[PDB]
Amino acid sequence: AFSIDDVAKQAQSLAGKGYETPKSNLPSVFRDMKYADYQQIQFNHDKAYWNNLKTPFKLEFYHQGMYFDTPVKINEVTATAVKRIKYSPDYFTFGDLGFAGFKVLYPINSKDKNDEIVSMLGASYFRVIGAGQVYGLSARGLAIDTALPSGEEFPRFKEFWIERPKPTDKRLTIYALLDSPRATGAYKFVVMPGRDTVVDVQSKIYLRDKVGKLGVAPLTSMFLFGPNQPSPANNYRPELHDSNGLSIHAGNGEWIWRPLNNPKHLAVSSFSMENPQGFGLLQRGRDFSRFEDLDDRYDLRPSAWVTPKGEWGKGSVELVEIPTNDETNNNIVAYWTPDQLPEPGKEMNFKYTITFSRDEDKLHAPDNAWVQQTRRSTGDVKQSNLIRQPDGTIAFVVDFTGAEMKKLPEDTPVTAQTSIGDNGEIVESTVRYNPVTKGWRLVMRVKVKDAKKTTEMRAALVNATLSETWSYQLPANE
Amino acid sequence: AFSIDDVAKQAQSLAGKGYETPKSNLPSVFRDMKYADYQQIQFNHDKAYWNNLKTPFKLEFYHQGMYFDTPVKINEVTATAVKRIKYSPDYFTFGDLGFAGFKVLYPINSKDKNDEIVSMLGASYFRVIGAGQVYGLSARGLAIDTALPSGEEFPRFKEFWIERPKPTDKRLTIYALLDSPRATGAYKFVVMPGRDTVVDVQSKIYLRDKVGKLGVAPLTSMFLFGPNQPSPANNYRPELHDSNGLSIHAGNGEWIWRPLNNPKHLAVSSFSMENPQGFGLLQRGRDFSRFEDLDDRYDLRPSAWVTPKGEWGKGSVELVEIPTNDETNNNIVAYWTPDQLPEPGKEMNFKYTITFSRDEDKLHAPDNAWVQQTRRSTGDVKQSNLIRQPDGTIAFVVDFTGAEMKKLPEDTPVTAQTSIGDNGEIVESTVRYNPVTKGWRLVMRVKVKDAKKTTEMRAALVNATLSETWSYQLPANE
Ligand SMILES: OC[C@H]1O[C@@H](O[C@H]2[C@H](O[C@H]3[C@H](O[C@H]4[C@H](O[C@H]5[C@H](O[C@H]6[C@H](O[C@H]7[C@H](O[C@H]8[C@H](O[C@H]9[C@H](O[C@H]%10[C@H](O[C@H]%11[C@H](O[C@H]%12[C@H](O[C@H]%13[C@H](O[C@H]%14[C@H](O[C@H]%15[C@H](O[C@@H]%16[C@@H](O)[C@H](O)[C@@H](CO)O[C@H]%16O)O[C@H](CO)[C@@H](O)[C@@H]%15O)O[C@H](CO)[C@@H](O)[C@@H]%14O)O[C@H](CO)[C@@H](O)[C@@H]%13O)O[C@H](CO)[C@@H](O)[C@@H]%12O)O[C@H](CO)[C@@H](O)[C@@H]%11O)O[C@H](CO)[C@@H](O)[C@@H]%10O)O[C@H](CO)[C@@H](O)[C@@H]9O)O[C@H](CO)[C@@H](O)[C@@H]8O)O[C@H](CO)[C@@H](O)[C@@H]7O)O[C@H](CO)[C@@H](O)[C@@H]6O)O[C@H](CO)[C@@H](O)[C@@H]5O)O[C@H](CO)[C@@H](O)[C@@H]4O)O[C@H](CO)[C@@H](O)[C@@H]3O)O[C@H](CO)[C@@H](O)[C@@H]2O)[C@H](O)[C@@H](O)[C@@H]1O
Ligand SMILES: OC[C@H]1O[C@@H](O[C@H]2[C@H](O[C@H]3[C@H](O[C@H]4[C@H](O[C@H]5[C@H](O[C@H]6[C@H](O[C@H]7[C@H](O[C@H]8[C@H](O[C@H]9[C@H](O[C@H]%10[C@H](O[C@H]%11[C@H](O[C@H]%12[C@H](O[C@H]%13[C@H](O[C@H]%14[C@H](O[C@H]%15[C@H](O[C@@H]%16[C@@H](O)[C@H](O)[C@@H](CO)O[C@H]%16O)O[C@H](CO)[C@@H](O)[C@@H]%15O)O[C@H](CO)[C@@H](O)[C@@H]%14O)O[C@H](CO)[C@@H](O)[C@@H]%13O)O[C@H](CO)[C@@H](O)[C@@H]%12O)O[C@H](CO)[C@@H](O)[C@@H]%11O)O[C@H](CO)[C@@H](O)[C@@H]%10O)O[C@H](CO)[C@@H](O)[C@@H]9O)O[C@H](CO)[C@@H](O)[C@@H]8O)O[C@H](CO)[C@@H](O)[C@@H]7O)O[C@H](CO)[C@@H](O)[C@@H]6O)O[C@H](CO)[C@@H](O)[C@@H]5O)O[C@H](CO)[C@@H](O)[C@@H]4O)O[C@H](CO)[C@@H](O)[C@@H]3O)O[C@H](CO)[C@@H](O)[C@@H]2O)[C@H](O)[C@@H](O)[C@@H]1O
Repeated sequence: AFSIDDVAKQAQSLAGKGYETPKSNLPSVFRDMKYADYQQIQFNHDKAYWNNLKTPFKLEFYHQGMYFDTPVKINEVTATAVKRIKYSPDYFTFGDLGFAGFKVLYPINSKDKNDEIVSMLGASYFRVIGAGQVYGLSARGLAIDTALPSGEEFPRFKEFWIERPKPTDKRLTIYALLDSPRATGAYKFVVMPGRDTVVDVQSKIYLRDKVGKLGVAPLTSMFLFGPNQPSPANNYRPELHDSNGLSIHAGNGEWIWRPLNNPKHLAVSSFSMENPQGFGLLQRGRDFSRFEDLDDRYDLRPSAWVTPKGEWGKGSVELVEIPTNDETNNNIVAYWTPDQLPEPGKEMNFKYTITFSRDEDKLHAPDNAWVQQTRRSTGDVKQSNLIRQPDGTIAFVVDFTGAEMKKLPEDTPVTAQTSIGDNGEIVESTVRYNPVTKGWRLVMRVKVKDAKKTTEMRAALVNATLSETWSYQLPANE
Repeated sequence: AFSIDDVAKQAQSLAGKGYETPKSNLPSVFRDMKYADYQQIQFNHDKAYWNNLKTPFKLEFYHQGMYFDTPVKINEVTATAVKRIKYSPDYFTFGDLGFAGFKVLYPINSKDKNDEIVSMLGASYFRVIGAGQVYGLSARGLAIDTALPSGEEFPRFKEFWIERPKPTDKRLTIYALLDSPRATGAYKFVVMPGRDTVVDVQSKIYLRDKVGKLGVAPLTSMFLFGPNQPSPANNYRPELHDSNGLSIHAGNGEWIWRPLNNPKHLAVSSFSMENPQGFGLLQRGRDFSRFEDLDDRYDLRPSAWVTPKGEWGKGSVELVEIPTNDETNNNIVAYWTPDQLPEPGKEMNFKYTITFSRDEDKLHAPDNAWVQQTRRSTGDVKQSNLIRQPDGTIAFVVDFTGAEMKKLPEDTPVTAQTSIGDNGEIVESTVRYNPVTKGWRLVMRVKVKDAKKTTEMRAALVNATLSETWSYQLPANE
């Protein structure tokens, strides 16, 4: 009955007309709120949608506040009707504005507890979690001109339709209409809560005008510090980040792992390929000892893996790393950016799944080893007297692990194929067996010729390829 | 037949005569050796003592080299004889000097592998390990004038007698004669290899002249950096130390835990008491993730716990912390120093056990919680906008755990009784439940008034005492 086509015709139609700028009529008392103040507004769980039905799903809504200062329209779809969900203040306690966004609840952790699984709130952003997870990185519907000096353009999901589920349904269907100065689109999301929460996405996109850069299936995260770039000041937390790497499964079948930085200057990195097999911002390594944060539980925050359905043609998986002095800034972005876009008006179809998981092993081929961690260190040489003498190099300790690598005999003759750009020199490239992890450790020591330039390096473990490619960048002014 | 009395009469007799300075006739080629060079000398395992007997014990010997440049005499005791073990170069390959010291082998880890359990080498030092352990901290027979500006005096074990074991014996008996400018002594060690290796010690000590300070049952270790005092430079190792705290079981029954520092200036700390119940340099926290060192395995290095037999009267358990830029210096010392020593010639009896273990829980009363770790951090206040704003305080995150604490209901109302010296002010003293550890976490934030003075603080968890006392010192110029 109702389908993506219904929403695509609105999108098609919006693309053919001048963009209408949303206008805020939000009172100052709400717009001026900071996060802590925004908490004063809570939803009345007695008024949650589907409270009268035998579904484990429920729908709750956000009030406008902070920079969430334009309304979105929300519709329920039934077998027989599309019904606007009417706004009311009586959905909230505060101790015709319109909803800011919505969330979905489901007993994903405990049978008699309705826990959040999806949050759609801000622009075209959503956050998703599976069982035992805590909200971390975000996804968007679309990105336009991300990292361009001209200024990024942020689409919004301005309207939603949410199908009322049947009592036995284990998935939830959501449609969204996207509008942005130079683009519109129609989105069908099928959400499947589980150990992982999986989101099936179909999109239909239309430019209203030409753009510098489109970013398809965007992910947005945060990296403040980690063992590859330790906290400049003492912190009880060894690490702080919603993600620690970009994993790519290339067109050509190579696995690439780019550990994240919090750089001094904006860094955009393009992995140019044809027909990407997948990409994800991953949180690899979940021992609580790596984080020690009892409030935000970064150890419990998901990885997100994007899997295209079909051939996305020629473009790049692009990473954006933004300087931040704190964790409140989303300083990591990843997307697919097509090399060539169509003329305005012409429809682009993108189909993909997003998997939100804490099983990074499952987000990787079992016959291909992967980097558990990248530890930076002062490069040294142990003297005859056992004193470790610094020699001016930087050292990277890169531990590989894997479902198949953890199985290999200790005596397996593993070596490293490495490379470095011109601003750097590899002094040492050693591989040894790690009997604690059943994996293999690479130690790479490098001299930087000019600290004021970027240095890029690559490494993989081979017998005679066993591992993904560690693709590391050492930011200028590090 | 043979007993400690045999050795005590030699000791008694040496104390009544002028001290004879040992003389080195070691060739330059050996004295000039650094550790790596000293390795060139290996013992011929075919010539190990007791190779002709049905004992799991074996005895091997060290060649002189480095600063091990005076001989020690070694004797075997049998039922019928004391026999000098004759020196020979044919005990070694090099690819009448006399032995430098000896080691004991035993199948403590694997049934057909003779692994080291005891090393007696250098002055009056020995190192001991149980099953699955790697050599770490040391013990001595005695310490004299440790940390005194006049200069420490180092006794040596100049002669040893080692009882030949019966085939079924699970212990080994060793006697040693101690000589030092101003003191002599006789030592019986009974070594019991196990999961822990336990050393039963009887000593008889005689001063040849008055001394500034005697140190009974000394332990010697090393602390380079840890989470309470993180590596000033990037290191892949989160921590590096053979020990991370002094545990005291006081005369009065209090448990005290003093986390170690690598200070900028010599720090001596005295815990004055009567009838100490025990003390030990402990390595608390053995996840490999804390160390990451595959060469030296600090995670596998023992704790040593000293248990007096009898009442040692009035004195102090004393800790000495020495500045070091590297791990090769033994910059941690602990001992019992009597308040009052007898006149020279008069015999002092000290009986005690040393337990070398990796079960720190077993080195502590089950009804008393203990500090798993002390993490230093920049003190901050989270703002309304979730940004953590530094306020100029230093924060200590102190996690408690325990066989009984891990059992307590989460809702148990645990609070902290704390205190600080005059150079400091406690701004925050918070206790929360740690659901990952089943323990409780203390966060203490303090302002230092003068960074150029030492600051001391104490804290314990109480219901209405649950924990040992965390006795922390913040070194001047930290
Ligand atoms: O019944 C029974 C019982 O119960 C109980 O209880 C219980 C429970 O239960 C319950 C349940 O619960 C649940 C839970 O809950 C919880 C909660 O939760 C929640 C959550 O919260 C959280 C939070 O979150 C938050 C967030 O955060 C985040 C973030 O991120 C984010 C973001 O934000 C941001 C932003 O963004 C934006 C964007 O941006 C972009 C950009 O752009 C920009 C630009 O930029 C540029 C640059 O520039 C720069 C700037 O910016 C700056 O400013 C400067 C200065 O500095 O700098 C510079 O540089 O530049 C560059 C170069 O040049 C460029 O390129 C760029 O562009 O800028 C501009 C300016 O100029 C601007 O404007 C713009 O914007 O860009 C970039 C690039 O591209 C990118 O990347 C970015 O992105 O933008 C856009 C457009 O516009 C927008 O839209 C956005 O917004 O930004 C800012 C700045 O800008 C910042 O600030 C921020 O931050 O956002 C987004 C969107 O929205 C998102 O997505 C994201 O996420 O951050 C971080 C990262 O970084 C992360 O990490 C975080 O997380 O945030 C937001 C806002 O604010 C909010 O909204 C939220 O909220 O978080 C925290 C922390 O972490 C945590 O803690 C929390 O938690 O949330 C959610 C939502 O999301 C909700 O839903 C939830 O609810 O919480 C609470 C506390 O509070 C608690 O309490 C609770 O619990 O949960 C769980 C899970 O987890 C579950 O499971 C559960 O279930 O619930 C239910 C329902 O309700 C009920 O029923 C129940 O009850 O449970 C539990 C468990 O189990 C238990 O325990 C309990 O017990 C009770 O009590 C009783 O009674 C009962 O009985
Ligand atoms: O058969 C089958 C198969 O097998 C195979 O193989 C296998 C195997 O098997 C086998 C077995 O094996 C085994 C193993 O083995 C191994 C080995 O092992 C070994 C070991 O080694 C190790 C090492 O060790 C070493 C050591 O080290 C250590 C150290 O410590 C020590 C010490 O040292 C030090 C010194 O000390 C001294 C003292 O000092 C004191 C002081 O005083 C001083 C003064 O001071 C002052 C100050 O001042 C300062 C100065 O000093 C400076 O200089 C400056 C400048 O800077 O500064 C300043 O400041 O001041 C202050 C304030 O003012 C004051 O207070 C002070 O006083 O000064 C002066 C000057 O002026 C001076 O003079 C003086 O001295 O004081 C303080 C205070 O009180 C104190 O504390 C201190 O103490 O002093 C004294 C008197 O004089 C002396 O005596 C001493 O010496 O010092 C120096 C400086 O001074 C330094 O440098 C040094 O370092 O020492 C002591 C004594 O001796 C001891 O006790 C200790 O320990 O260090 C650290 C700490 O720190 C530690 O940690 C370490 O450890 O060292 C030594 C010397 O050098 C040597 O001797 C040794 O050796 O270590 C390393 C590292 O860690 C390691 O790595 C190694 O390992 O050793 C042992 C012995 O001990 C032996 O025995 C053994 O053997 O190793 C190798 C490698 O190499 C390997 O390879 C092997 O493996 O083991 C295990 C266990 O672990 C076992 O289990 C096993 O069994 O064996 C058998 C038999 O042989 C056979 O049979 C078999 O075969 O097994 C394995 C496992 O299972 C496997 O894997 C394999 O495979 C094969 O191959 C095949 O073929 C076959 O088939």
